[PDB]
Amino acid sequence: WGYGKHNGPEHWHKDFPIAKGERQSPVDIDTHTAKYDPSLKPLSVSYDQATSLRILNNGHAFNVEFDDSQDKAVLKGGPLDGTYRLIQIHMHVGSLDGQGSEHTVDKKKYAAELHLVHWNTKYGDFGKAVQQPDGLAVLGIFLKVGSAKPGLQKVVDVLDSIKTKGKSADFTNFDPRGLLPESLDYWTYPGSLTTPPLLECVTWIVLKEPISVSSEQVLKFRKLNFNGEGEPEELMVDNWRPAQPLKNRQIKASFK
Ligand SMILES: [Hg+2]
Ligand SMILES: [Zn+2]
Repeated sequence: WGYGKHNGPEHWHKDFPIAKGERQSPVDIDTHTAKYDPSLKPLSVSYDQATSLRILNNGHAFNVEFDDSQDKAVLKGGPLDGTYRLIQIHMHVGSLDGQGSEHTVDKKKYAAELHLVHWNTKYGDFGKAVQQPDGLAVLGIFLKVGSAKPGLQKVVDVLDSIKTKGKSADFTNFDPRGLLPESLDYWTYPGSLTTPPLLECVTWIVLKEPISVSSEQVLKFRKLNFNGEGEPEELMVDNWRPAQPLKNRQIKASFK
């Protein structure tokens, strides 16, 4: 699978029929029909002793991997029951400023969407968690052009190292706290992974406030390649799956 004409989102269902399931992601978040839930506990993001490991271009995105062997960088509270361990961070980006995000707000698309993937500790590990309807919790954060984001610059500075599919680099000492906006107000609903296998295991927590990135950072994030080294260059842009039917799901908001 990929994002091109012959292996993109429209072809996914053939190998992963769950693509046409009852709780696929992303979805459009209609801000008016979203149900404020005053009973949600505040979301707790404890990235305090996160332990980043490596960054890799797997041909679909850059992916910062973390040590999830014990409770280091976790997500709790909010709609979450239990504790969720951060395992990875990757980005969906567009070719133009008005596209790139997977989730949309009242049909509006952002220039990019960062996904911070967490798994439920009551399951043992990531592989086990993805066999559970509540095994993952993914934190989605929109990116809009504005001032440079220091936390993203860390990534920006290593992009040439991992330009093509299969290249990886050491990425220890990266503090994922620098990728978060001031406000933790969010929308939440039960969904899926947005890339094959598209498993329906996730509690999505999409932050209302996007983080800003400079025009220079955005351009650099669009310089990665989908292709492997030595093959014809295919810039890694528009690596996003479109909004999926919401079916009978309800999106809740943590704010009024
Ligand atoms: Hg699942
Ligand atoms: Zn993603």
